Amino acid sequence: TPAITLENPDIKYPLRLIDKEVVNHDTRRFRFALPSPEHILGLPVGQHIYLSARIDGNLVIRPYTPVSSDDDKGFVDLVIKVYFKDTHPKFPAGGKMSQYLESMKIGDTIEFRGPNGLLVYQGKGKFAIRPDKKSSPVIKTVKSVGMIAGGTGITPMLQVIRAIMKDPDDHTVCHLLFANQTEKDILLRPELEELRNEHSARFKLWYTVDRAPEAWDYSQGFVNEEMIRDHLPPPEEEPLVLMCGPPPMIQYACLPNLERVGHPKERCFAF
Ligand SMILES: Cc1cc2nc3c(=O)[nH]c(=O)nc-3n(C[C@H](O)[C@H](O)[C@H](O)COP(=O)(O)OP(=O)(O)OC[C@H]3O[C@@H](n4cnc5c(N)ncnc54)[C@H](O)[C@@H]3O)c2cc1C
Repeated sequence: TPAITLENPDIKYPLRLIDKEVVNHDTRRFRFALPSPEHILGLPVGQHIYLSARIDGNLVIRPYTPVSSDDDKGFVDLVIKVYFKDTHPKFPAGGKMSQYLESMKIGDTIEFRGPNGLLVYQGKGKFAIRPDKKSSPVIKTVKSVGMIAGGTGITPMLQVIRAIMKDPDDHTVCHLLFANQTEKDILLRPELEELRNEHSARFKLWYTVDRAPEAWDYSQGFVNEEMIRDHLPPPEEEPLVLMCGPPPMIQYACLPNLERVGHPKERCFAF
């Protein structure tokens, strides 16, 4: 089996930026070389890495979920939204790590660490979820999984979706509700729709956008009760519901509406 990059979560591994690609107006794909062309990252499905750097004199550490997998040898791909300065009146300085990444030249390095996270997908509907960092995982096996993602929150979902569809004996059905500001902000749409086309029995896909185009067949607005009722499995199926998005999306749009529909807190997990 392949050499593993992340052997110890307490250790930092400097990886070299080798390629970069524009995804949309504010988002890019960054490809980093692993320690050798035959290495894999070593990242259990459901977990993430952290990038860290000293940026303008302060320590900055942020979590990312690669869009690559442990089937990929020799590289790791991150899809990252850049929060530019001088753009948002509420955040004139923009974002620290994302702008740092955007400023990197091919050949520059940045430290990776991992794997981390309370949730690990063990395949065939089986999730190992620690209540917190000091407790044993609770092993929950479900027939279906609800997923609510906003913006870059798609990456933890996509990692799980891909892991499932890869295994023809994994009968778990994923229902994704993916929220973004506008149509052009729907990250990884071609990948998601390719998955839908190939795995429609196991992958249900729905979008909402804050602001919708004229020709729009999906939903519009923040996540609401109707969207959760119509686009996630019903509470009676006892699915796990995973969420990843901006804090107010989780707090105000997801949780109260999950409760209205009848999904218990015990079934819900926020990345
Ligand atoms: C499990 C997990 C996986 C993640 N995976 C990814 C991923 O694959 N790709 C990815 O890009 N991110 C991912 N994130 C988010 C990531 O960790 C950071 O939060 C993000 O990159 C921003 O960090 P920052 O240092 O650049 O910005 P920060 O300095 O921390 O400040 C940014 C925050 O302030 C606000 N802000 C600042 N500038 C602007 C602006 N111009 N417009 C709008 N809002 C602004 C935003 O709320 C933003 O979140 C993931 C998070 C988690 C928890």
